[PDB]
Amino acid sequence: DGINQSGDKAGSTVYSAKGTSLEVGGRAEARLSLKDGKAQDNSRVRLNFLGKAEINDSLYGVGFYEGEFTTNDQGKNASNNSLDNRYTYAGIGGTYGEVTYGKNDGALGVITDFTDIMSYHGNTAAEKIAVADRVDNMLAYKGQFGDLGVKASYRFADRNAVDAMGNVVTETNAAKYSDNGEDGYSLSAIYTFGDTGFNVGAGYADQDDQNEYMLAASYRMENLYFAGLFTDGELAKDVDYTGYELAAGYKLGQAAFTATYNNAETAKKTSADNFAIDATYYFKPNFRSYISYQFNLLDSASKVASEDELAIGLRYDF
Amino acid sequence: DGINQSGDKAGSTVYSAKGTSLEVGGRAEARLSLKDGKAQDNSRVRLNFLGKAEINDSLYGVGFYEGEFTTNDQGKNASNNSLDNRYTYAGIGGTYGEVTYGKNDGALGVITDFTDIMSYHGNTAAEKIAVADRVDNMLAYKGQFGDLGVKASYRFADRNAVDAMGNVVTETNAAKYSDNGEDGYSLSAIYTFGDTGFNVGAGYADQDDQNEYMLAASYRMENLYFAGLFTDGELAKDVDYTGYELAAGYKLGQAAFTATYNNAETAKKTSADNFAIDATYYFKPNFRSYISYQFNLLDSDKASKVASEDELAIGLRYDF
Amino acid sequence: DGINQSGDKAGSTVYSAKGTSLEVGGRAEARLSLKDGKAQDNSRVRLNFLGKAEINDSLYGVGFYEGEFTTNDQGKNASNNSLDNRYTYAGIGGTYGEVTYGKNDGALGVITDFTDIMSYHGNTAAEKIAVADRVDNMLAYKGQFGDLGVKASYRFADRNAVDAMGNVVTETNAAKYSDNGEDGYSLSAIYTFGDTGFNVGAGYADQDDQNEYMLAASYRMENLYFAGLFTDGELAKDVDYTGYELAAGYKLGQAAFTATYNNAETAKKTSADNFAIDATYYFKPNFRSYISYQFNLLDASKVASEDELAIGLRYDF
Repeated sequence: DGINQSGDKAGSTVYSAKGTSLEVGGRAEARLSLKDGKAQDNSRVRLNFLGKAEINDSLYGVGFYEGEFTTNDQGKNASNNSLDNRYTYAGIGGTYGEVTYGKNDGALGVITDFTDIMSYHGNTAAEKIAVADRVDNMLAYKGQFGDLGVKASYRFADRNAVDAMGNVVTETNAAKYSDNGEDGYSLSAIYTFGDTGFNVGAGYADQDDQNEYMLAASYRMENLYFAGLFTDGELAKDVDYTGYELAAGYKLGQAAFTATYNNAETAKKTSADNFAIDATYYFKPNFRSYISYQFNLLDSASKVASEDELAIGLRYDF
Repeated sequence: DGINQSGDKAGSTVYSAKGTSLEVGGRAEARLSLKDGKAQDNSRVRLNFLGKAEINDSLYGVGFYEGEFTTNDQGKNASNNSLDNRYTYAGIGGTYGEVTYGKNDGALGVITDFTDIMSYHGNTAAEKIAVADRVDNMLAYKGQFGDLGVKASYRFADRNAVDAMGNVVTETNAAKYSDNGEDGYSLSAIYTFGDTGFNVGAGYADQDDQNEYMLAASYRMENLYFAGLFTDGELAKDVDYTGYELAAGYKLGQAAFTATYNNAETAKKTSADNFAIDATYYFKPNFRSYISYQFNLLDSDKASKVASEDELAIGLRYDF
Repeated sequence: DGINQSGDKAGSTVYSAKGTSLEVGGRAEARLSLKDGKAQDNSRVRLNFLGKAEINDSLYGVGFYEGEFTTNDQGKNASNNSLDNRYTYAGIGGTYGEVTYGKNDGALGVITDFTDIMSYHGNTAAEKIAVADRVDNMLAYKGQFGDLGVKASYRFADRNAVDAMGNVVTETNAAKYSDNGEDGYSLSAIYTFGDTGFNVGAGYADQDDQNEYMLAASYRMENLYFAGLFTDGELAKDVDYTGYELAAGYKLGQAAFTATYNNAETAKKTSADNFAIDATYYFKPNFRSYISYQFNLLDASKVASEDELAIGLRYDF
């Protein structure tokens, strides 16, 4: 929402009665991708259901689901069984923040959000490890204390069943329970400096052989926005990752224009090097069109890995 | 909707404010199929979500999703992951019609609608190629100007990633992008002769090695409906297709009765020859029952025993 | 679902006009399972849609869908295509009860509901064969006539297409239609004894080489509840199954406390032996938390005998 143009918007209230509400939201987002003059339909629908029940003025319960649905006809009127259950959680919140269990966001998304401002492109050099991103078996916390926003998460290792040598098997055939070692945590903080338009952010995450930190800053004036983000860590034992993003935005009437630069290195070789620009027209707050171009600055990476991309989108938010 | 009894009904408005509306629709449709005395559960649920944002009095935006959900227990309380994302589109519309991108109908369904009036059977001799039917990677247009309805669609070929010999592979193993050559288009027009009861329609489509035209006409007056449909084309290199449908319908009170004859030939051999009849009772606009029988006129001189079998269907349909 | 805590609650009316209504229901149910100190995310969402069209005072139609959605990331932000279409039916009801076709409950769940009162655990020694449980290609009936509740179902065998030697093949290759022999039926009765707080229940089912009956009784009085359930039958040719279950419940304010003993024997070997206890707190009718512990008394693999702690938070849509 807002400057994070690709993010979900709040849904429509379909039931409300007695501090209890049901909001149905999501989107129908038509997306045409053009690479080497060849089209791919990257359209997606999301459907989401957010229930909130006020328990008292200090406390509320929440439930949330979101699914994403796509097609891949390849030229036939095919049956398309493409579903991703993006979110499945319940939680409790109040004046001291909100805590959930189930698949939900970890702490670093609101840091990557400093530079993730484009309708389609961008966010290519800010890889989030699972516990920092969105993942199940996870306790997720968010709170806002004046000008300070904090998020945190803690993921449990997933239970599995193993034989007497440690091979993973069906429970019926197992000798004992073990786990996959995929416990982890994430933490972030954002400080908004009053009404100045200046925000800073930082965070960290760790999960088995993966770890990272992030630093960001942004400055918002009346119709202009600037931001930078830095990520550094390991994606595996002896696989370094470092990424940098810059973002700029300008708003003119109902239109928003953005540009980003994204550069990442994986194992000390460049893995992303993108300059992208876009334009997004808001007819209404829930109906928009956009056009975006990614200059892919990798070159002879493979031919396919170095191709530029044009994207054209029409987005309706439920 | 309406005379196209198997089609969706408009949904229920659940939200309407600030120039935005949300309609939730779909169906829960219980369907027992009996062939050679043997029962198959053909029940299906649809759920759909239609969003409309009024921009000004001659402009609006739309978003639409429809999913179909079924079971196939085969005698066990099974876990059933059966989903078909039937429609996923967004569009912009207004005085000059509506255009969408994403999986949506092409132009010929409104032509097949002339004879596709039964609750379960019919529509067996009017095959639509993908771009004419419903398919993704497609821009789809529809407009109604007085008594003239027009539709058009254009589908792009799908990009793929290939190796040095053109075999489709993952993007990491690929030498280059290519495409599948599945571009195409469709077009149609329907003229409704105001209150006379007469309608005429035609259309055309073309996609890769397939093409077809359709012609149709109908008469509706005072609870009676008659129609005919002709389709002719090619479904592949060296595979002609010609189909004929006739339809008649009668509405009495809350009941609707229909009959269709459908005859198709594929590569100059009869591939469908069906006479079907049905009765549908509308308890309420969104709750109905029906019974239907298809007399399959194919026989052992032209088709296998299974391909030649008749079908009884019994349904109960609730529309959300 | 009242005392049957793990069951669905009625949904929220999003549309209502002229005796036609649409309810959107379901849950978002966060569930952490801990065994031998190791955690599993058993969280689930349900989404459901119930349409009802009053036709007259004594007649209505219904349509229902429910899906269940889960994740299994295993430590990655995975794409999760996990969907179970639990219910897909339409029906007609009124004075003489309600009849449906499409995937819906058979007759025995209202009997297992005598002791299936826990938030998470319980219902481990009351196996229901498909026709008695929930399955498609089935006609389902329910009706209440004063203090007598009845349910019944009949399942057709599923048609298939076979070659000339009986092997299942695709229709285009087939010689004839056949079926898989999965026809079956179920029946059950519950009698409420007037104003006494006592109910008794019985039912039975049969489907191919599986059959069973169940007997149950319950007492409900003044924030307390007790019940028993017995199940006996066959899960396959020469494969016996016997189960029993005891349950107790106590309600104090917004809190409900339950305990169950469940013991089942499959082919004359103990296959479930569980004592569970829990506590559920209803903050609001549609938001609850719970905690539950299952003492697994089997000691036969180490894994098969492990206890479980569950913690839940449940939002009902």
